[PDB]
Amino acid sequence: GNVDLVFLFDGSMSLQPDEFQKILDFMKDVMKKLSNTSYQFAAVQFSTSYKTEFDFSDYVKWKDPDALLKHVKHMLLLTNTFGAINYVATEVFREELGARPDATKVLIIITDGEATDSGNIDAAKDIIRYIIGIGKHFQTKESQETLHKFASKPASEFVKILDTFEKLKDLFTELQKKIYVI
Ligand SMILES: CC[C@H](C)C(=O)O[C@H]1C[C@@H](C)C=C2C=C[C@H](C)[C@H](CC[C@@H]3C[C@H](CC(=O)NC)N(Cc4ccc(O)c(OC)c4)C(=O)O3)[C@H]21
Ligand SMILES: [Mg+2]
Repeated sequence: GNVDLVFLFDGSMSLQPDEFQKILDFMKDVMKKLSNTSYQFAAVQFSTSYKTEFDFSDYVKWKDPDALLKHVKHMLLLTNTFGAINYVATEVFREELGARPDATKVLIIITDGEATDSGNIDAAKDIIRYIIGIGKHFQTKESQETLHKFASKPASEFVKILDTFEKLKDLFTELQKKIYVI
């Protein structure tokens, strides 16, 4: 059917400029690959605060991933992931901003650290949640486990741990092998 996908991307101060850019490039690559399909996209940057960089109605109107992410500015603050998930669930998946009432709701969280806030994400229960944890902060098994609370079940399928930012390329390769005409 229809899929309404939101990229929720980390803009924290731990990210070097080239690392932030690789996150952007990954999102653009996925959008370009899936252009003119059944998929619709929205992108939200999160750090201490949250900002919708473009919503579903923007994507439908302009279509161009490069133009849609052209004026993103790296926030450079903390990682309030609990707050960001709640933000998306109540402020982005809304019919007024172009969300389709009959689409499947998907959230892709891209982060390089553990959350600096706390709370619950009960508001996002109906949303399918993928988490991609990248880098040094996720070496220990204990740090990886913290991400499980954000992801859909089972974690083994919805949590992806990449050791370097270069590995987003490999993830994109993997995704492309699962594309089919149905
Ligand atoms: C597909 C492998 C790829 C590496 C991956 O995980 O892609 C994820 C994360 C990230 C890399 C980017 C992505 C971009 C677009 C779609 C939403 C990817 C996930 C696709 C899956 C597809 C899939 C539904 C389906 O098979 N459609 C025909 N589901 C539900 C689901 C999830 C896990 C399952 O084991 C499952 O069993 C049938 C069904 C989903 O929730 O989304 C997503
Ligand atoms: Mg960080």
